[PDB]
Amino acid sequence: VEVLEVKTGVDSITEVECFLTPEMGDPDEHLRGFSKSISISDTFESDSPNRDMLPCYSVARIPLPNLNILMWEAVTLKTEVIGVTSLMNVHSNGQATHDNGAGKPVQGTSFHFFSVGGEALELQGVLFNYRTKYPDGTIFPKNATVQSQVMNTEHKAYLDKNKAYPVECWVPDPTRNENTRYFGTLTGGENVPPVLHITNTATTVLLDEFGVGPLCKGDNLYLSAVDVCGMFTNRSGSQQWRGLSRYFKVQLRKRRVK
Amino acid sequence: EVLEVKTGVDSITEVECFLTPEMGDPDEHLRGFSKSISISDTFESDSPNRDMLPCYSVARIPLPNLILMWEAVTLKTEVIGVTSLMNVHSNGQATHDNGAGKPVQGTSFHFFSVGGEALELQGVLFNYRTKYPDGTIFPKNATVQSQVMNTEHKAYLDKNKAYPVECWVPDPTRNENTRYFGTLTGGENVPPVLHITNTATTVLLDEFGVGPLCKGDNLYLSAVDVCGMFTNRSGSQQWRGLSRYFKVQLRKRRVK
Amino acid sequence: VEVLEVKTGVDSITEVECFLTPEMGDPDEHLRGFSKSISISDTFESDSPNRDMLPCYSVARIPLPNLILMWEAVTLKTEVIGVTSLMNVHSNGQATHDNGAGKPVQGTSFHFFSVGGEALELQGVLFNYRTKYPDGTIFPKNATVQSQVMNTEHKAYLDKNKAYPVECWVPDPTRNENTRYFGTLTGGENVPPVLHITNTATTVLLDEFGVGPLCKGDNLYLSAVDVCGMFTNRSGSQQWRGLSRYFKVQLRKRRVK
Amino acid sequence: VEVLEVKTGVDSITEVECFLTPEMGDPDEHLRGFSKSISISDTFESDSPNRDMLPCYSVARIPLPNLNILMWEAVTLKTEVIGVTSLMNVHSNGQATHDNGAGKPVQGTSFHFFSVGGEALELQGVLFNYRTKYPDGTIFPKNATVQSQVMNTEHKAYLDKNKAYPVECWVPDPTRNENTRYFGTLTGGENVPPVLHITNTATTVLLDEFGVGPLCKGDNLYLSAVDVCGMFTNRSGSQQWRGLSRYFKVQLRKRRVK
Amino acid sequence: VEVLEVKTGVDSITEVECFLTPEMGDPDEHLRGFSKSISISDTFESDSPNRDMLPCYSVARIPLPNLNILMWEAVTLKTEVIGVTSLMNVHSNGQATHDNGAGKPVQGTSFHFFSVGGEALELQGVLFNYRTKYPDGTIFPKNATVQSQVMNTEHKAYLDKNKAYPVECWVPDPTRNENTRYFGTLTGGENVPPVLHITNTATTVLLDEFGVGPLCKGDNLYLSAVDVCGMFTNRSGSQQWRGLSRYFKVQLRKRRVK
Ligand SMILES: CC(=O)N[C@H]1[C@H]([C@H](O)[C@H](O)CO)O[C@@](O)(C(=O)O)C[C@@H]1O
Ligand SMILES: CC(=O)N[C@H]1[C@H]([C@H](O)[C@H](O)CO)O[C@@](O)(C(=O)O)C[C@@H]1O
Ligand SMILES: CC(=O)N[C@H]1[C@H]([C@H](O)[C@H](O)CO)O[C@@](O)(C(=O)O)C[C@@H]1O
Ligand SMILES: [K+]
Ligand SMILES: [K+]
Ligand SMILES: [K+]
Repeated sequence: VEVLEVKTGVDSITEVECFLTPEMGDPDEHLRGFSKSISISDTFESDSPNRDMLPCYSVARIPLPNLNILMWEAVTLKTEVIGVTSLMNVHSNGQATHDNGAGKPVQGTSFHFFSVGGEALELQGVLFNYRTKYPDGTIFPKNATVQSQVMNTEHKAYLDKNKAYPVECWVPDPTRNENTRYFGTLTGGENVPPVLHITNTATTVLLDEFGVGPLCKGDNLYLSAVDVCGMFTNRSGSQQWRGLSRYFKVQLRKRRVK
Repeated sequence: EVLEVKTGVDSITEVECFLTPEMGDPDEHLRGFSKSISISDTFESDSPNRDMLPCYSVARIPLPNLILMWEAVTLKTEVIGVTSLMNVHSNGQATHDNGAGKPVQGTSFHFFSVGGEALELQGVLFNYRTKYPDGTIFPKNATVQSQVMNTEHKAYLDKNKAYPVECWVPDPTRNENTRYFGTLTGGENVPPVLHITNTATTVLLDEFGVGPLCKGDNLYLSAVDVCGMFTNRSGSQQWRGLSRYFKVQLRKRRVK
Repeated sequence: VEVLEVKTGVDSITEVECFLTPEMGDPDEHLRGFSKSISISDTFESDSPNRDMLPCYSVARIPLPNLILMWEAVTLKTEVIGVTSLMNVHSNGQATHDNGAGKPVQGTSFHFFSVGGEALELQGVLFNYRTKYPDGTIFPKNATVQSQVMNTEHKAYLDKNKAYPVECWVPDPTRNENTRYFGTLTGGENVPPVLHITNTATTVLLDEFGVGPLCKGDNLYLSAVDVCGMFTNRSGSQQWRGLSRYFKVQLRKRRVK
Repeated sequence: VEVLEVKTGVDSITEVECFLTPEMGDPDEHLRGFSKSISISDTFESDSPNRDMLPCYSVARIPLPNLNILMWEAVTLKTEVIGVTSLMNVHSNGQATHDNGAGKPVQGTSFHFFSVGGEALELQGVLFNYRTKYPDGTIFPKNATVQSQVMNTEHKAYLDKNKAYPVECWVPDPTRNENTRYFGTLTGGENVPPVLHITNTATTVLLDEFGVGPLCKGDNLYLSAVDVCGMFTNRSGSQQWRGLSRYFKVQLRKRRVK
Repeated sequence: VEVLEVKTGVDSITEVECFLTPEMGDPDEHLRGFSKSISISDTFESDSPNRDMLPCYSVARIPLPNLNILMWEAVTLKTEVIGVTSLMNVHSNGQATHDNGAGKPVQGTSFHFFSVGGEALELQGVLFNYRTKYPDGTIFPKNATVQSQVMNTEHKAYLDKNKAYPVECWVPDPTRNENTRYFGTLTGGENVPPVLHITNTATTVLLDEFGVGPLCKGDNLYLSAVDVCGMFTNRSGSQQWRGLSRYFKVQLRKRRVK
């Protein structure tokens, strides 16, 4: 792909705007945005998480206006987590911080992640415990060995399906993703406070050091996200992951390629 | 069609004010506080009383009567009364035997916006089965999808003491004519960190050099400043809020 | 006043250097820099703190060389003096755990300073409007429930030492055009003090038009609060601990009409 | 070396891309990336850690295209920790946060370190306790004295072997390392949260204040890392170090020297 | 003195490189870098710390090449705490974090300080408790009064001797020190985590707003430091300060003065 000039004229720019909903596991008809309560295996080899207990990566493939060689080039992103204030509900059968106190808020381990590319996000598998038995309906690292706990280059995938790729098994592959820009933060620890900023005044530029943004193959834009905000603690002490949706607004321009 | 800025004597004005918090005000002595928080016995029976729910604050400020429109260019803002949180002697729960009272701390939301029309809101519910109380304006026809995103839940922040903080956020798909800024810091032991200074200015211009344009010569200011919770001797906890200062500089802009 | 040109020449600059001591309550002859130990009221309505339990704003009015020309404050260097004293964890403190060192000063802090050409202007805000503030302090009068969020009756000048309780008053953002102020409240009973010292950091006091505070009557006003946190005694009782603040201000002569 | 001009043209640049795996101790065939459970000596004089309980520095010597005077000059680095999301496995034989709660995540003391150089990283030994008996198979400060607890200039070494130099005994020698760029952060304390950021948009420039990067002696590039993320607590309360792999991508150019 | 031009030519620059060891109290022949265990007086009045329980400021006076009017002007500083990874020894007579856990790492109150000057650092005394009895062998504020607890201007000194000036009763005097640059941070609290960064890529410029660095009177450079990293808790629960050495590299140039 030899990248040539940007087209100008009213015809030459478009914008994509949407929200990606979280895929936390949704253990029943009332619990969209939550996982199943977390249970702990008695040994590493008996770790066998249920599908509804595992947060997964969210992905949307967004069709763009048909171009054909011109390709749509992603230039800027505005993004934010939607519903941050819902975490102020400390009255809905939570565990009291102390006698007569309010409910404990969502807190603990979080992962906030987003990416914009001209093709599916490329993944590398890394396992906390290579003996974990991942459940039917998920897509997970296969032929796992003990080396999979640090780096096994067999574990390559594309984030090409929703509700499928568990967050804990997969990360962006830094050896690939030439045509994607990704950003993520893991903040670990059972008592970590969510710190969630919102504003409509912040923009991320998606251009690389050569002035080129992701180029959308087949006129498809790929957006991916994870927003595990922490865990909700019920009155009983049981804990569930809670996630939130992520807003994306991407500005694209037409670029000629050879 | 946004054209040139007017210059000269007549061409600039300034709005200054304070927005008071709306934390619930459970009796005649408790302005700035919510009712003590109670916890539902089950998830599906969540039913908070009105005076236990902090709400968004809003003020519509009339501007000098003027096509010209007032354009909001700069903002200075801060929380007013930060030091009041040093009152650790007013029947609080002692940190330990013979200790001082626990200060206000825990989950906070600090938010402000400036716009030329009402802030546009999107509803998101922690629990879609929460029964919100009479006197509040809340997401209607809630479904389980309301827990992550239900696009039916659209509203305007057009009334005080009405829109609960926990149900609503700025709608990022709208608000083209508003600039908003907010931070949620969650967790029961989070410390308030509150900065004051008269030397900091936020510029409200967009990337094209245009600020919010004030329709009908009105400026919209919105805020939430839930600072955390106060813990009483008994262990019961109430939200505590503070007022927010706004100073906005505006200039006359021609529009076609 | 029209602000005209800065005067130049050897004669045209001056410098003020001083320290402001903290006013934490000083409950006896050995406890300068500390408050009285904190007591908690039995009911919310009966809150009635003693004067020696209430830290106050510090202020100094500094006379400048006699001079229309006015002295214009241009820069500030400032820092908290005696930060290392907080390493004394061996003086009648409460042990962190069995056999452990004493708990250091920690918890709620307020660090504040201002430089102006007239007294700092204050606005009152009350945690609890039914608090009975003690004789010898200057506090918001005619308090109502609105005073818990905003009652514009409560206006004052920081014009006296050992008088204006920190917990009652903040800088009035609707005034103070001729002062620059800066403060941080860090609340919570376990927050760690984080105190930086250096002689290499300068704050510029000029506004967006390039004009600094202009000293009316050739007086410079400096104000400070440095409540570093609470010291916990062996018994568990807790006292506020404050420290002094250094100020160095550079000033220049400015013509006005 | 007198440093002269940079060569230009198609042939004048090369890139190195790889991952360094962590060397945390690997106490059995299922625990790659973990140390042995930590045990505590009764006294300073009886401190005698086993080899599998001691994380070590990772190092790779990467041969570069043969040049001969020209040398490869390292100019930029992209790096990130691989597998950050694996730390969201809070269901695999971990100690519950509280009754009925999720497993505690990896947390506590961490050391994140990386270096890029034109020769081996130079190390200086500093011991917490000079009377520690370091185990067979490790390379550790020899002839330790009480002065070794603060600075004993005898303890000089090169990071020239994997699985050998314990992290707790050695630091980069600030008095040397003119031909290396190193960066590290120790965050100590039993409850500190991991905060791990990932993105493919961040580059570190390796040039010094004269515009000169590490110069690769004998056409070898040396990459070194430690990423001790914290400790994993199992259900019994025992704690093990957990580490992760680090990705490196280094761009190099040819430089003439005299 | 009037500061005139900088000298140029290869003769005109010099460099000082050294390390300053910590002086934490060194309670016996095996505990270099540690204080004595910390004990607590029953009253303010009875506060009487042992010499070996009191960390002190470190100082080195470094002779420079003889000049004579020319003076050496200090222009840049690179500095680093040496041995940060030693704090990963959590297996040496430490108190377990919980049953079967690892040892508690060094944590709690820290003071990290350094200065570079052309004369001795000027100190001002401030006492936590003016009735504290400072021990024989230390140099402390004399004629203390209750005003010494906030500011007593009688308490002036020069940092002109090692193992002498206790950290807790002296600070840099901001009313003096025109010919020194100093930097320090106190982080207080019993559980605060050490956060220690190391790199050889960071330089501090020592020039003031007029482009003039410290001028070395009598061809002597003064380096001062404190690096109290926190406290080590042994198995009994007793606590000792732990310090580390600090590296300095200072670049100087010849300046003419009148
Ligand atoms: C948000 C919610 O629904 N919480 C409820 C949970 C979850 O439904 C399940 O744990 C999901 O797996 O179930 C409980 O029996 C429990 O574990 O204490 C009651 C609790 O009120
Ligand atoms: C600030 C305040 O008023 N605190 C009081 C509260 C609140 O009035 C209610 O909780 C409001 O809902 O009532 C108490 O009975 C309580 O809960 O312990 C006594 C306490 O002193
Ligand atoms: C630093 C100090 O002086 N501590 C003493 C305090 C204070 O003098 C008062 O609390 C001031 O109000 O008084 C005690 O009775 C206490 O409260 O435990 C004894 C303690 O030794
Ligand atoms: K690649
Ligand atoms: K839009
Ligand atoms: K060197």
